[PDB]
Amino acid sequence: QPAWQIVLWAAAYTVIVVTSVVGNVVVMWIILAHKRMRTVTNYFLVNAAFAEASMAAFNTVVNFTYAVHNEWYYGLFYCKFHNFFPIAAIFASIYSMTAVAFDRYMAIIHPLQPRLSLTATKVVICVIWVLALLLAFPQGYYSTTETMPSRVVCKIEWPEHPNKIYEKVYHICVTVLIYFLPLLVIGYLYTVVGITLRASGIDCSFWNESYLTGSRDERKKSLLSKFGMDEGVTFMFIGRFDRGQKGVDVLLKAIEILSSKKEFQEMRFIIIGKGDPELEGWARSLEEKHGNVKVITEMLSREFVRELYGSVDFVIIPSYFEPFGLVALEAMCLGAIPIASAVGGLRDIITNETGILVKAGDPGELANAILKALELSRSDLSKFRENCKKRAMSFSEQVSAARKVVKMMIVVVCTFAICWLPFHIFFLLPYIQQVYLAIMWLAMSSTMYNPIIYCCLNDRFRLGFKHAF
Ligand SMILES: COc1ccccc1CN[C@H]1CCCN[C@H]1c1ccccc1
Repeated sequence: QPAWQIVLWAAAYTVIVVTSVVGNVVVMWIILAHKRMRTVTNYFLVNAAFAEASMAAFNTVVNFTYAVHNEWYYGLFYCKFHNFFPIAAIFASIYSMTAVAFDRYMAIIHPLQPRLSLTATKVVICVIWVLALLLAFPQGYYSTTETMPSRVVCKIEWPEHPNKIYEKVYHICVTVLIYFLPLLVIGYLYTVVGITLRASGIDCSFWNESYLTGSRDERKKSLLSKFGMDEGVTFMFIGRFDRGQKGVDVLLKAIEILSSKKEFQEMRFIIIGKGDPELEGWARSLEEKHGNVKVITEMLSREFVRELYGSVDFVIIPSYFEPFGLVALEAMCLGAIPIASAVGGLRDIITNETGILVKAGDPGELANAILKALELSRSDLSKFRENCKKRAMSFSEQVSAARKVVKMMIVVVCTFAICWLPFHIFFLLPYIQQVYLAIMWLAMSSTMYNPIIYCCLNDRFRLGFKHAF
């Protein structure tokens, strides 16, 4: 009632309206007016910016004036729209955000499967609006004006079941539809995406040949000399010794296959890891049987492992199961040429020009690939390693870009959950008007935040905001 409190709240609500409409209109201009930005995700973001700007301009003002002044001035039609639009707007924006999380989950988890096209995005947006308006419809249908003694009032006359069941059913249905369900769906999608991205995911500032000394030839000769071997084509395995997973058993079977051939004299093997005692005794058994095989079961520093990746000719990764194949990125960044099973992330990282791929679990195919690598070592291998280094670096810039965007969207959804929790708890409480003023300001402030999040956490949006201003 104090006029300053009223001027305070008038200034705050006007700040919400101007920041939300300016920022969201700027976002729609940024995505639509610039050709490169017309992606599927950005179309859904335009829908959310359209809904948030619309609800700000058409509802924040009247919610403030009618809340403080306790008098309806805008007629029956706008009483219905005032109680109707905000549900549909929240539905359109939050389910546009669900479309964004779903699109990233598709692009990351099943890249080969087709995402829907731009015009298909427009159809999905129209379906989003249909479901939004039809969910919001019952409330706008039951709003009405009561002309009365001192004032006109805008009230929702829910059907007169004495237990107030129909009203409570509608409110729980809306809250589930536009808060809990979308937050759970988006939470599963971005949790899957975030775990697989963080685990993907190599420190390129460390796994880098620049910290190695000398030519690769000098390093290979010094390394083999330290193991008691003389120069040869050098293969390395590093990983846990186990059965049915990291494939050291397939490599040992392949080593026994090569051991009877004359080409085996020209090969060197360095098997590194710890695990099954039988695989350890088998690898050690191969180590005493052949002078070109060396086994290291003790733990090594990562600086020494980087020394190995930069000295050996090839790294063998015969995994049965390899979700991420980070060891291949470590070898390729250091110029070792991978010979790996076509499983999991290894199939995604390695290409025809950047490694040698084989069927998982087939030792003869692996030995044949090792013989092919020996024949390839005859010719210069520098461009092959260059293609491997370029591939490992470019794959990491990808994963970094995806982690940056997905972190931004997580901030968007988090802002949504924070802004809407007090509101939904307030209206579902019945089943303190200063508290209503605060909760209403916080709930309707969410419309101004998305343009700020895009400007701060996304370089493309930052360039577009500096272009407009
Ligand atoms: C900003 O305003 C809104 C924002 C989101 C949803 C709904 C509204 C308006 N609806 C409120 C207002 C009074 C009538 N019902 C209420 C209600 C409360 C909770 C679920 C569903 C409805």
